[PDB]
Amino acid sequence: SGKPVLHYFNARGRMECIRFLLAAAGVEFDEKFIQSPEDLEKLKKDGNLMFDQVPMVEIDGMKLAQTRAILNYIATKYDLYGKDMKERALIDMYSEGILDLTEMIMQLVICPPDQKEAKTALAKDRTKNRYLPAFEKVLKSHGQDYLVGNKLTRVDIHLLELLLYVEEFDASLLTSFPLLKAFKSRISSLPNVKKFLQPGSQRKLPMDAKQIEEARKIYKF
Amino acid sequence: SGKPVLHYFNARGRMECIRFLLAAAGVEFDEKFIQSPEDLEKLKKDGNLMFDQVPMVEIDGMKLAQTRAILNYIATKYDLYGKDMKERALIDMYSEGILDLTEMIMQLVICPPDQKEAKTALAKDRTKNRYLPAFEKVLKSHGQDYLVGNKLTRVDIHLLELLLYVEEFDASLLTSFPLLKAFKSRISSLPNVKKFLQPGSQRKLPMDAKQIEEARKIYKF
Ligand SMILES: N[C@@H](CCC(=O)N[C@@H](CS(=O)(=O)O)C(=O)NCC(=O)O)C(=O)O
Ligand SMILES: N[C@@H](CCC(=O)N[C@@H](CS(=O)(=O)O)C(=O)NCC(=O)O)C(=O)O
Repeated sequence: SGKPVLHYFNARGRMECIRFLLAAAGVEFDEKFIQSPEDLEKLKKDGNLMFDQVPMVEIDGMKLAQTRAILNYIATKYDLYGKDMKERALIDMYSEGILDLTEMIMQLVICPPDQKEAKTALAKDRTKNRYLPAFEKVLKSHGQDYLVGNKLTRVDIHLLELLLYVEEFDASLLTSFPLLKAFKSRISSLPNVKKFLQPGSQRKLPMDAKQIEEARKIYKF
Repeated sequence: SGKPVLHYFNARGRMECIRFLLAAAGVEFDEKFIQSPEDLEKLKKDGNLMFDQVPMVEIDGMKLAQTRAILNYIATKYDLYGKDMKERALIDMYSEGILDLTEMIMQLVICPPDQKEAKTALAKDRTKNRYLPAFEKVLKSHGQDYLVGNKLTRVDIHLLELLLYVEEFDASLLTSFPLLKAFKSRISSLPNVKKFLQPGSQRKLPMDAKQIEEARKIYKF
């Protein structure tokens, strides 16, 4: 088989979505966590990071970097990418929106303190007035269990991850989205997913004051 | 046939890559430029923007938003997406790097003036020490005319666009990349491309002081 190797920080960051997808597909993976700048420098010095950056995943003889490129490969490989062109268009559109909101939430735990209140307010507004209504719309338009093609695809996993982050952010934001709540529960019950959600998995925890200061300098000046 | 409708600002922004790809595929398109905030508000109020944002392209009965989702659909549809999974992995990896550098360059014409010198310096360093060497590497590894699969794909177009932007930024940065220069000339000579590069096409010009202040407020508060 050959167990994929994921190179990234001991953190969610951009690698988390990939971890989720792989776990969802029931594919066991090995991780090589960069603990120090020296490690990152070693990685780069090894010439396997196309743009001297991570995520980077070794799979099928390739040293694939670029989050989306990685997700994209895994999705097709395990058949979590729908059944055709139009389905993929929807999948892509939904996924991109998910990523955007994700980053938006991340920014919150990074923005210059004196400006937090406002940013939080915007992220919440956007969350409940722009994003959630959209996914709820999709779910409502067809009444089916999956977002696209009435079959499990990567976006279902992507949507789940985001909802979990929204729940950590502020759980009251999800209470006016019944279909999304039901969806969340459904996807969370999928064996592979349930397992990933269980403790002792490679699922990373949210960034903390100590494991945050390091990554700033470690970035590699 | 049905000519695709592209909704965006009378500017490059995120829509430019899509314009390039379509032109490259020889697909004529119609554009609906948002000139004022009222126009943007009308667009949103019309309920055809999934996340109340543009790019948004009407094609094949879909109101497809999200740059990458759009590019992705067009690439597969016109066969500018390679021949398989591994090819697509390379295509994706390369494309993402191209986008990153692109944004980096954009930021330059947006960053708070007092900080420009430094940012410019970083972008130049990255351009010549991280990005160009990478593409030059690819070209060097196989000696072929195209980046991937020895056949025209979306990345070739993507690479061209970026090189043109690099040339506008600082043309001396490309002189130490012979294969890239030869590549640039080659892709620019492709009929559809040559046409797009010719005046009177839908190719947008670089943002200017007047057509920049508007887009800030127009963003839609
Ligand atoms: N577009 C890339 C972005 C990767 C990226 O930004 N990598 C950063 C770290 S992080 O932002 O993801 O945390 C990096 O390795 N930078 C190191 C360097 O530039 O020296 C992707 O999505 O894969
Ligand atoms: N991830 C989206 C980003 C789209 C986006 O940011 N759209 C902005 C304008 S721009 O940044 O591309 O210029 C927008 O329409 N914002 C309007 C609003 O949010 O009200 C994509 O790539 O399609």
